[PDB]
Amino acid sequence: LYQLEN
Amino acid sequence: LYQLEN
Amino acid sequence: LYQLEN
Amino acid sequence: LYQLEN
Amino acid sequence: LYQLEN
Amino acid sequence: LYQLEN
Amino acid sequence: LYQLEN
Amino acid sequence: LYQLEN
Repeated sequence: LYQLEN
Repeated sequence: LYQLEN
Repeated sequence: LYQLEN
Repeated sequence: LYQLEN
Repeated sequence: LYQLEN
Repeated sequence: LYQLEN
Repeated sequence: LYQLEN
Repeated sequence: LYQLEN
């Protein structure tokens, strides 16, 4: 799992 | 921006 | 920014 | 687990 | 100006 | 991710 | 100016 | 992470 929020 | 991987 | 890995 | 909040 | 890359 | 606002 | 990288 | 605000 990899998750990025910008 | 929103990015998701699994 | 929010970033998560497992 | 690795987690970064900015 | 607005510029975005991912 | 790279982001520039001017 | 606003600049972000991750 | 690198962030610059001017």
